[PDB]
Amino acid sequence: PGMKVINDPIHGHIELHPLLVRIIDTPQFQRLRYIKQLGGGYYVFPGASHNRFEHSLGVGYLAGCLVHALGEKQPELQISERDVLCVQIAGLCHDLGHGPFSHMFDGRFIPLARPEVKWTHEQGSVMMFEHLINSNGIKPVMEQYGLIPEEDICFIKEQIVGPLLWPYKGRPENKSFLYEIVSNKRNGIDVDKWDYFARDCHHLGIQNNFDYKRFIKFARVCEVDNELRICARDKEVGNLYDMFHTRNSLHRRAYQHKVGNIIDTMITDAFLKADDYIEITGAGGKKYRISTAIDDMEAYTKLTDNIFLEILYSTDPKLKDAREILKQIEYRNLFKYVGETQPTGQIKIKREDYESLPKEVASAKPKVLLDVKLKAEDFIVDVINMDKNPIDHVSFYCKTAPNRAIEQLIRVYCKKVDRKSLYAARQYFVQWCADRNFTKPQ
Amino acid sequence: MKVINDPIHGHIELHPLLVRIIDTPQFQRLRYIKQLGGGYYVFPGASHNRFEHSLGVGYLAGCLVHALGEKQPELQISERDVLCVQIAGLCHDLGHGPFSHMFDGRFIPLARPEVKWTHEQGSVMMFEHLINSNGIKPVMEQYGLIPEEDICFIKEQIVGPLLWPYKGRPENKSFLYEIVSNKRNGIDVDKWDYFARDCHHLGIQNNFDYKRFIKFARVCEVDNELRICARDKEVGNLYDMFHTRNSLHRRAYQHKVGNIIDTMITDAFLKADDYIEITGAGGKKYRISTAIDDMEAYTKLTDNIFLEILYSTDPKLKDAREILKQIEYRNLFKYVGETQPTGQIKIKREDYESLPKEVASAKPKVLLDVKLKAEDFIVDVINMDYGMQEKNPIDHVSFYCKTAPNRAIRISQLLPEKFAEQLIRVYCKKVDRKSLYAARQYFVQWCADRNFTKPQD
Amino acid sequence: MKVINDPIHGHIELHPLLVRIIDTPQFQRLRYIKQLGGGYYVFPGASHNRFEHSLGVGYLAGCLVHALGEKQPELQISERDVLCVQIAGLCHDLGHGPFSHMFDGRFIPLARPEVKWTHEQGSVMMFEHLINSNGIKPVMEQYGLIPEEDICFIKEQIVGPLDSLWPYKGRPENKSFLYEIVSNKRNGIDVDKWDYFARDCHHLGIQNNFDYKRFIKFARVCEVDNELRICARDKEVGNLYDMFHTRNSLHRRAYQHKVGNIIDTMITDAFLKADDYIEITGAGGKKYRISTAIDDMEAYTKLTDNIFLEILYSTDPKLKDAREILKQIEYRNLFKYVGETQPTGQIKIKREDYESLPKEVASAKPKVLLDVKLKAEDFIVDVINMDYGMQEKNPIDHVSFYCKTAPNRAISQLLPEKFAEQLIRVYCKKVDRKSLYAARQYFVQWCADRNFTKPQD
Amino acid sequence: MKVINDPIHGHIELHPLLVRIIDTPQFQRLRYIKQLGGGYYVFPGASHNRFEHSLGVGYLAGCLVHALGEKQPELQISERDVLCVQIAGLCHDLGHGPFSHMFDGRFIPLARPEVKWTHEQGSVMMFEHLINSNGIKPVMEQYGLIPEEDICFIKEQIVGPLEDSLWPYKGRPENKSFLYEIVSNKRNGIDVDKWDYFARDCHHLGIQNNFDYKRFIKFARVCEVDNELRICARDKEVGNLYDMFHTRNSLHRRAYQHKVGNIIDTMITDAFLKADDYIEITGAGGKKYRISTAIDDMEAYTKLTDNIFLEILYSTDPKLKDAREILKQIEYRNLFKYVGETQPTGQIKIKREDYESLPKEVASAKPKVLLDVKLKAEDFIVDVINMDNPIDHVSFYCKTAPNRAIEQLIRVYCKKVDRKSLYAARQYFVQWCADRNFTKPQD
Ligand SMILES: Nc1nc2c(ncn2[C@H]2CC[C@@H](COP(=O)(O)OP(=O)(O)OP(=O)(O)O)O2)c(=O)[nH]1
Ligand SMILES: Nc1nc2c(ncn2[C@H]2CC[C@@H](COP(=O)(O)OP(=O)(O)OP(=O)(O)O)O2)c(=O)[nH]1
Ligand SMILES: Nc1nc2c(ncn2[C@H]2CC[C@@H](COP(=O)(O)OP(=O)(O)OP(=O)(O)O)O2)c(=O)[nH]1
Ligand SMILES: Nc1nc2c(ncn2[C@H]2CC[C@@H](COP(=O)(O)OP(=O)(O)OP(=O)(O)O)O2)c(=O)[nH]1
Ligand SMILES: Nc1nc2c(ncn2[C@H]2CC[C@@H](COP(=O)(O)OP(=O)(O)OP(=O)(O)O)O2)c(=O)[nH]1
Ligand SMILES: Nc1nc2c(ncn2[C@H]2CC[C@@H](COP(=O)(O)OP(=O)(O)OP(=O)(O)O)O2)c(=O)[nH]1
Ligand SMILES: Nc1nc2c(ncn2[C@H]2CC[C@@H](COP(=O)(O)OP(=O)(O)OP(=O)(O)O)O2)c(=O)[nH]1
Ligand SMILES: Nc1nc2c(ncn2[C@H]2CC[C@@H](COP(=O)(O)OP(=O)(O)OP(=O)(O)O)O2)c(=O)[nH]1
Ligand SMILES: [Fe+3]
Ligand SMILES: [Fe+3]
Ligand SMILES: [Fe+3]
Ligand SMILES: [Fe+3]
Ligand SMILES: [Mg+2]
Ligand SMILES: [Mg+2]
Ligand SMILES: [Mg+2]
Ligand SMILES: [Mg+2]
Repeated sequence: PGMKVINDPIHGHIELHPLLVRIIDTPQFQRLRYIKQLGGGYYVFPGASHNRFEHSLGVGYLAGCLVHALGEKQPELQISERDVLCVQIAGLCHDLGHGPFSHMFDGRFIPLARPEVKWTHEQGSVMMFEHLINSNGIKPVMEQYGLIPEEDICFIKEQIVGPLLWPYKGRPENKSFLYEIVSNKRNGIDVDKWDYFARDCHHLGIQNNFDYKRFIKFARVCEVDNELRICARDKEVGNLYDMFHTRNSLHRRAYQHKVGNIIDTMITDAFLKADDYIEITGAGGKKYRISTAIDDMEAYTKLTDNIFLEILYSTDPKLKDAREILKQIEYRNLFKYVGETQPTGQIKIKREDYESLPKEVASAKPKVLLDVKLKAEDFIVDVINMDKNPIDHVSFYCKTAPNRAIEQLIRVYCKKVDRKSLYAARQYFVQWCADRNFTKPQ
Repeated sequence: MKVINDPIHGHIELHPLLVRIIDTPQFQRLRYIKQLGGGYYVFPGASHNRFEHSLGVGYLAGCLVHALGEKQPELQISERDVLCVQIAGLCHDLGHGPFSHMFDGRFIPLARPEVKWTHEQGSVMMFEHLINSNGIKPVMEQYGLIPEEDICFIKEQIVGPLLWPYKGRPENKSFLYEIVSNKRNGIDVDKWDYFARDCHHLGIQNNFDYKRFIKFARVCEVDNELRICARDKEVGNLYDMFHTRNSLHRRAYQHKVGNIIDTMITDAFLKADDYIEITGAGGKKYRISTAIDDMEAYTKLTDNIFLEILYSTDPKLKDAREILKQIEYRNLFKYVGETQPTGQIKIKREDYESLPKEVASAKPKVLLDVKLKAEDFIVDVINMDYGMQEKNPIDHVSFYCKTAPNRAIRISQLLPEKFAEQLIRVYCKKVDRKSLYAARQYFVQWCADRNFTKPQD
Repeated sequence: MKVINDPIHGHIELHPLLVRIIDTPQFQRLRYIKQLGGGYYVFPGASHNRFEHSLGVGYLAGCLVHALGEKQPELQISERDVLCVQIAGLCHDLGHGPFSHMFDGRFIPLARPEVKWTHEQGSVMMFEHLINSNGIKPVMEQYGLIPEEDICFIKEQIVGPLDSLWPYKGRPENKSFLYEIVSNKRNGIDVDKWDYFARDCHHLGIQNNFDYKRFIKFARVCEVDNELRICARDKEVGNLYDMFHTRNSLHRRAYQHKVGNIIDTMITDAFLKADDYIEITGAGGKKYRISTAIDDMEAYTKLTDNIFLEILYSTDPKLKDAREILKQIEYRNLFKYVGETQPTGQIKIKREDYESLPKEVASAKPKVLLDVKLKAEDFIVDVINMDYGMQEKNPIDHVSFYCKTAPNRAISQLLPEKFAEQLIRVYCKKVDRKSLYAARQYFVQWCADRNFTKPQD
Repeated sequence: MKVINDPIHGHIELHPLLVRIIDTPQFQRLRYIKQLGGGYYVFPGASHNRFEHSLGVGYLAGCLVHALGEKQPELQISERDVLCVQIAGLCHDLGHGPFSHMFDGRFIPLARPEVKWTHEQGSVMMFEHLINSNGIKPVMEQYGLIPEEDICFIKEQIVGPLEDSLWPYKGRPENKSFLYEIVSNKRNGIDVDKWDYFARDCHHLGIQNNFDYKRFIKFARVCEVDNELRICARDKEVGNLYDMFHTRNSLHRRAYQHKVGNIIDTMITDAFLKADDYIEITGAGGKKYRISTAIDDMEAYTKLTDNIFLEILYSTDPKLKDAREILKQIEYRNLFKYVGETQPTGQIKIKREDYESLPKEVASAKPKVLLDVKLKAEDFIVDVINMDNPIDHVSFYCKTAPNRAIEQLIRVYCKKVDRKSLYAARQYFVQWCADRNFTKPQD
């Protein structure tokens, strides 16, 4: 069986089964070369040039390592070569659905452009994966290696987006542990996070003391509360604490960076101003816009970070408004940071209300008379989401007896950089916080 | 003063003047040009761009001058000098085009053989455009720079002298010209960065330590010229440098599939060249091969042109697109063989275009079952350093003693052999079993009458 | 199967047999002896003991055989061999005494000039004492070792052969490369040095540019003049140059430290003054003294750095003279430094003459005669050897390299000059301005009369 | 001025006054006491001693005062202050006994339950003894120190206020309050002492340390917080502090709280107790003290170091046979076996005075199904491990507007290693937990 070997800066040599190679070499997979992992992060962190493509190879690699390690150590689990491939394909394809600049796309842009629509890149990954297998005739290739397509493709989608009393149609309840590999949000520990923790740390120059190889050699499937779940050896606990500290550090230092997130709302603002005028040719030659390409995977296949440059380089005076914001990024005249607040206890601010937020802020009236008035378009309101002692939700096992177990941050920016426009914005913002019952700004 | 965190160097502090230069459309362009060109399509970690490389070299440039200045106040290194050395480091790669070395090393030679073009020339041109467009000269004067001398100094550090040849600095500061680009012994801050950075991204170990070497550098008189010298105990570090360089050339820059892919991208650019319009100065329209003539058009020419071609519906570009679609589907030119010009004169850029027809015209002894025209051949010339003959860089490094600084130590089989090479590879665009068989002996016969080495089996 | 975490080597996995040997009074004894002896009284970070160094050498020893055995199966390296190399690594320093090299390099020579003793000899004796006392031989057999072949192999790996006939009884000549692992006296490259270079550096805060992991990765056993020997890959030459400079740095900065050595002679002076009065109970209940404790391993087992505090804390008025010298160390009233000389182009001083030396200094005739004169008891003469009883050799000569394309066959004033020196220093026990002036003149005359080099100012 | 090369801090410069203080039997003593005590028997890199740690803290304390005095000359920081903070840094651990925290944390409570003893108290006593014994007061005066003003300040920095809501410190006025936050800060637990041993313990244990103290010192400022002058961090140095706290948590989890490490420290303690009666240390006036009584006289205590371990191990004396055999069990690596772990239930802390009673409570527990072995109190070891988010108790300041701010673990070991003794000890232990209402031991 002919394997491709890929040298990876994080995992070293990655061997790829011919089936994975066929899936990798499609316009739909190669597309991920053109989407930055951290999006606007790159404009803060010069080392963060990495793309979704290499990350996905990693997740596919690690996904395989874990199933195979489990299968070798516990043959009773009945893990087939068919299972290993399906877990690897899920690992490979879990991010197919991301759009330009990754989380900026499904996390801010689509909510702003089309508030009524519900879209996640996970939903995209399932759609794009379906599009991928159909477009490139993957089903025969699967059958050749013993995969049964209607049976397994379902499994794969479920590993990505979740169940489409045992909710899963792709595998029976006795293999339930397989669903904990690629995406696990019970305890938020999975091969996806293992790759991007190590890979972001590598490109951001942040210290990562978590050893994922250790964790995989010692992973075991044990019965917990009637349920088969992946468990860690008890003395790997110190390792787990290192993982959680690495994750916290990536969030405070990188994902939540004040300038990083500012720049991402600027790229978003430019997309919104370009949305009317940009045409992406989809299936049947129909034309979609940036916000609608998610509706058709053929158009969406051509929607990547390139759209940034398409806007930047364009001559069309209709795109002038979009273009000048991107030029603002280039010249580094950025939105200025007004303040930060949290919603107290309560309910989370929701994506469908994102569009409404700047108008709420501008409609606040601070109690001292202010001689500057600011429109709602003068404001940017940025909703940043986060996800306890995390070690309690991890299940462990003892060596001597295995098979036995033992959040919203809200920032506001102003497009006006002169002092008393900025002074005004501050007053709007503190007042808005007061009457929406948010925490009082520093 | 801005601080930028970098995975190779850690914290890079930037003087306000540098920040002014960096925050321009001409510098930010380098975010959109991959360092290793087609390398990325082989090494998934090699997503890095010219931008971060440039910040790095500007930073290393600064570290080295500053280190010398503190250890040797007699050198009379001014703060004016250090900023100039930093800007040169920062701007040395400004002239790179889409996919870096693919552009000036193959594409331009194929498109416009008559023209002589290096990205270094581009960097000097682009640096001028950056300064004029963004009014940097007043900002230079503000910080104590004299624009007409210092701008010359900076350009000279990049492309060399435009009987002491340099107009930008006198002969007593000559050692400053050894920092950004050193052509004698190839030891400079530019290589230190991309050695460290490429290794970081390729997952190849770099055993050269630049911090050690910078700590111990001195300027000493050697053959009545001021030169940067290494202390004697650094000999081991320099050998590691020369070996890291070899690994990078052999494992990465010369990678067979990587270079095939660079010829596919180039083949795509050529087939797209007539029909693509880039808007330059005075609203004039330029092509990919022509964008080098105007810095305003060239500012808009980056790797993006690959995707512009790939996503395009225009049927005039269908041919360019079909090659780029081939790369995505991973049906690539197939590799015929490799040969070297031993004892003969190495192939020159102006002759690259002619090479495929020589191959198609070879006429092998046996009758062929399939005939191949030159459309079908790709001939790739791979140079370590183009237009440089072979030198042992260890010779041109001067060392100094603990007990006798300020004077060099007076001056093997374990070093890398080859420091400037020419490799000639041939690929065939037809992938069927008997077309390829044809291509091989066309190639073997082609080698024979140019008296190149007989391809190994 | 125990794993022990180490700050230099990370995780060290220990075969049960090694653990069994380690968990004995004779091995745990090494916890109580400082690696650098008096170095600690100058380098506060140098708290490390023989114990952790020995685990390291055991670890590195195992790493190298395994790397050789796995890459070159033709060498037929057995599990029996790997264990024996590990035991040798672990036990090579068993024989060190209180404050390490102070003990066999100075104290014993001064106490018993007649005796020829090395700590390596000690290691052989202590290893024998260890295996007998703790019933290791059955445990050896249990794991596939043949005790009187292997114990012999292990001892020979430590102390050497017990003309040009093959001297080793423990292993045949086709495995000869095994004897190059723990102790290599031809080129001074072995796992012992690797560990303490890295370990001493770590505690002294000195940078270690030698990477042993790399060297082990690339090591091969090849043909050299009839002879099977461990060889380095050609690209590792830079790493070996770094090893030699680190060694030179450690020797110059730490082992030859002025105060460090003054303090070790003070401790020795204390031991001598205490030697008559301290009984250590050995085998058969017989009583041994500090200097005779080397005669019986049961007594020697209880002889560690502890003897320093025993003397210091003692009430016995017999011990007051010894005690007072150790107390002067605490108060930092030390022997004062007179000067340094070398026996260049002369015959080097031998251990059996050490005691005679102060008498020679005190008997020199300095004159112009001075109003102060000194007895021999007022002088301390310190002989500092890089390698004792070893001729000056350049070690890169005697290292063989190999080429990739010829996997098996073997193929410098940028290097340290210095590989075997004798340094002779003189201290004076009297601290007044005029005695000190007198002692200098005695010393300068003594140098002249032995035709050693003239003391500097 | 002497320079000392140190593997953690690089070159450390020592003022002549400090050198005078260092070169005494009372300070040099710390060369003979392991930082991590029994830790060395688990972690071979942990050979470091109190001596080098104290130089470090003396060095860092100085770096911080000097950085403050220079960036804020309005703050009144004199050279007299800088020297006094350095001495406090230098001498803060003078009071540690054999194997450090084993001595004051377990041994002394077991030997003399009635006595209240901390090594910080020792440090103050030993420091007084150091200055008197060696004639340090004149030397202080040469360099501008006033001995009974300053000695008081130095002691206060170490043991805290000696003798409510008034300003408790006599050694410095309240406008110097920030000085008392440098060497020892109980309030928020961030000081030069921890910085040193976090970095030093990590270096010797091979644990990665991401906290950079040098940056933190560069950005430190004194600001007004609630009536009070206090040391503050620049606001986005918050990230550095999180790394410090992660290092602290890791060191407690991987090292200080290590199972075998602590077990061996109870074995050393058990040997000391059985040796206590018979060992004589000569104190002042030729008076003889015991291991446990040496804390009562600093001249005796001066000669009490890790050496006492070997004195026992090497002794021929048959009264010491019991002590010697325990230490021999350590050497042969036959160790007390781990029975279980529990935590006391809400609020209540087991107190040092009651430690002795704990093995007898356990042994007197009535496990309810009856078992074939009975165990004495001497068969049990009860080990109480005390813990020394945190960002809320740190005060920060803004760059643009500085001046203004923005449990217990209980383990049980059994000394008899035969299998069914262990089954028994387990049942004694689970039951003891039950009727003292501690958390139920995991299975
Ligand atoms: N100016 C600039 N900074 C960069 C770039 N890439 C990374 N950085 C680093 C430097 C600081 C950080 C962002 O700095 P900004 O220029 O956004 O500074 P700011 O915080 O918006 O403005 P200010 O510093 O005035 O508050 O990211 C770049 O291309 N230009
Ligand atoms: N700025 C921003 N960051 C986000 C958003 N959602 C998540 N992040 C941060 C938190 C984690 C990090 C990566 O997200 P995931 O944990 O989903 O990892 P991923 O591999 O990128 O996502 P997935 O595999 O689900 O596509 O990015 C968002 O909407 N906006
Ligand atoms: N197939 C493939 N390989 C990749 C990719 N990215 C990196 N690589 C690595 C693995 C193999 C190497 C390129 O080799 P190819 O797969 O093109 O193989 P080839 O030698 O050209 O043809 P073949 O092996 O089919 O005979 O680079 C990718 O997207 N697809
Ligand atoms: N594919 C390809 N690679 C090249 C060519 N010329 C050089 N290379 C390889 C060998 C070294 C590396 C570039 O080294 P340079 O010293 O030119 O460094 P650079 O930073 O890329 O360019 P600059 O000289 O402008 O700094 O890329 C070429 O024409 N084509
Ligand atoms: N004084 C002293 N120095 C130490 C100690 N530990 C390490 N050192 C370093 C500092 C200097 C070196 C020993 O130098 P000494 O002060 O003993 O000798 P010196 O340098 O000639 O000092 P001086 O000229 O004052 O006598 O070792 C210590 O405990 N006391
Ligand atoms: N002070 C002193 N230093 C010595 C003497 N002999 C050697 N040294 C220095 C030079 C090297 C360093 C260690 O020497 P070794 O190579 O013997 O190494 P070791 O590991 O200490 O002992 P062994 O050879 O038994 O392993 O100590 C001596 O007699 N006195
Ligand atoms: N045996 C032994 N282990 C050591 C030494 N130094 C460090 N270690 C490490 C290796 C294992 C770790 C724990 O010690 P042990 O394994 O002896 O104790 P344990 O693990 O509780 O005993 P066990 O697992 O055999 O019941 O300590 C040493 O000198 N001897
Ligand atoms: N075994 C044991 N460890 C302890 C005890 N108290 C604290 N520890 C651990 C946790 C932190 C580490 C050092 O604590 P300290 O903050 O006291 O630091 P120190 O330098 O050792 O002592 P000091 O407070 O006098 O400076 O030792 C104890 O009572 N027993
Ligand atoms: Fe992902
Ligand atoms: Fe460059
Ligand atoms: Fe050794
Ligand atoms: Fe302390
Ligand atoms: Mg291939
Ligand atoms: Mg900024
Ligand atoms: Mg164990
Ligand atoms: Mg001295």
